[PDB]
This record gives sequence, structure tokens and C-alpha cells, in this order.
Amino acid sequence: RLIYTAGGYFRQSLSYLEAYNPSDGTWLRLADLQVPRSGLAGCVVGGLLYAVGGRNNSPDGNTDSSALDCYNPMTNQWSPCAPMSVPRNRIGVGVIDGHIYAVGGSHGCIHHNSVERYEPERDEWHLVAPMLTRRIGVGVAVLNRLLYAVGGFDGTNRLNSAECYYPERNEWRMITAMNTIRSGAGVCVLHNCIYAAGGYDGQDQLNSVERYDVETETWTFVAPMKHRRSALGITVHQGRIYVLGGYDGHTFLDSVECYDPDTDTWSEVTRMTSGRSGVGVAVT
Ligand SMILES: CCn1nnc2c(C)c([C@@H](CC(=O)O)c3ccc4c(c3)CN(C(=O)c3ccccc3)CC4)ccc21
Repeated sequence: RLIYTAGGYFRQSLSYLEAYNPSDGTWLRLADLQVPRSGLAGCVVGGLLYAVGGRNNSPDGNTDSSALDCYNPMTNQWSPCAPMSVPRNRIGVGVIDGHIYAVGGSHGCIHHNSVERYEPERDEWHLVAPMLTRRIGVGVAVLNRLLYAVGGFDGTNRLNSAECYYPERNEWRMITAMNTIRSGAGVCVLHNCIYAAGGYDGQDQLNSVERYDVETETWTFVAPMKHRRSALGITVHQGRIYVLGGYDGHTFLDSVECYDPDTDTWSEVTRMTSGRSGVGVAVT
């Protein structure tokens, strides 16, 4: 399985789709997105890569995207799907039982607290219960068939709070807040724990990383990354966390760090073909 990185931003929204093979250390250049996208989120359902939301910030215009596009690795083709009810720039995405949940995001200056769910076998979006907080740049993690939305930006303050969505009950419940305010951080699930890495606390870009244990209801710092990163791509591949690119306050990073939970260590493993931030990343 490969680590796919779709879109991104560097002076403008990008159309790149590249894939990393963690065993051979090789990079693949695949079919470009039809529309350049930054601030999107990626996910995989049924071996198909999906690109949700974001926007195309160009030197000629700026349009937030309600689009859903699905890349087929066997055909190397992007195909458009049913758009969402609203444009969702800086979106969070999670997958439960084959359904793509789209969390928060912004449309111009409107910061969403609404959530919609996509059925791939019917090409249809449907609104579910809205979150208790408006969140853009929110991280999303699926654990125990529950959906966790972590941090983000509510329109006035960057958030350290987090809430949990219960699909069978269609309700949100606030959980323990993190130790650090994080917007545009990398949120993933590794070994029954929710990891949150990097982000932006309103003043600086962070290198700190904390993980949440569902049963202790406590956030715990772990070893920090070698680079400060915000708006980074994150995913899990064979028991290790990979973070890609991001913004460090000066440069757009091309570094790719790898976190091993057994030794609690971050190690640079590769570099992308160019620096970028706000990418959509998924594994298939
Ligand atoms: C500049 C200070 N700075 N440094 N870090 C910042 C972050 C994370 C944000 C948030 C918004 C906010 O928290 O109000 C935010 C969250 C998600 C996305 C973007 C921005 C825009 N994203 C970009 O590609 C991008 C481009 C350039 C720089 C950073 C990110 C992708 C998606 C804003 C401001 C921040």
C-alpha cells in the first residue's frame, strides 16, 4: 500500500497527486487533480481515494470548494462525485462503516458546525447532527466506530477543545480538552489512541505532539517532531505515523517525519518533490 498526497499549497493551490512507497522509498507521480485544491482532506473507502472540500486560491481568484472527487488507482483517473451541501474549506474528514463524514470547514467567512455524510454506493450527501462548536482546520479521528473532532478554529479563537460524535445516537458530546491549542494540526489514530501533532496556537507553529487515551480521558505529550508544522498531512502506515509538509512560519516544508511508538522517536525518512502545505493524505 502507498501513501498518497493530493493537492496542497505553495504560493497557490496545487494539482499534484503523488504517492510514497515506504518500503522502496520511491515516489510516484500520478494523475493531476482536475481542479487545484488546498486545505482539503483525503480518505480511502473501498480502495478508492477521495478528495473532499478545500479551495483553489489562485493569483486570479479564490473559490471555496464543495466538490468531492474520487481517484481510482487501477485506472489512474479522477472522477467527480456528488458535491456537498456547502463549500468546506479547511475541512476535516473521517470514515465510519464505509461512509465519509465531512466535518466543519469554512465558506468564505462562514465557519461551519454542520456535518454531512456521504454514501459511496448511492453518490448522496446527507446532513447529520451538527457539532457543538464551529471548527475550521479541525482534525478528525475515528476510534471504536466513534468520530472525534479535535481542535480547530471557531472564527474568533483557536481551539483546544474536542467533541465526540455517536453515529447510532446522532449526538455530539464534549470530551477532555487538550493541553495545547491546535489549529491545522495532524490528527490520526494509532494503537487505540488519538494522536494530535503540530498545529498553530494563534502565535507560533508547534512541534509538540500529544495523544489521548479514551479510557483515562487524559491527553499526554509524547516526543515532539523535529520540525514545527501547521497545516500538515498525517496518516498511519504499518504502525507508524507519517507527517508530510506543512508550514513552519517561514518555509513550506518538504520534510517527511516518521514516528515510531515503540521507541517514541521521530525520524526524517524522505522529502517530497517540493514543499507544500494543506495536503490531503490517505493510504491504500
Ligand atoms: C500564517 C500563520 N498560520 N500558521 N499556521 C496557521 C494555520 C494552521 C491557520 C489555520 C486557520 C486558523 O487557524 O485560523 C489554517 C488551518 C488549515 C488550513 C489553513 C489554515 C490554510 N492551509 C494552508 O495550506 C496554509 C497556507 C499557508 C500557511 C499555513 C497554512 C491549509 C488548511 C491559519 C494561520 C496560520
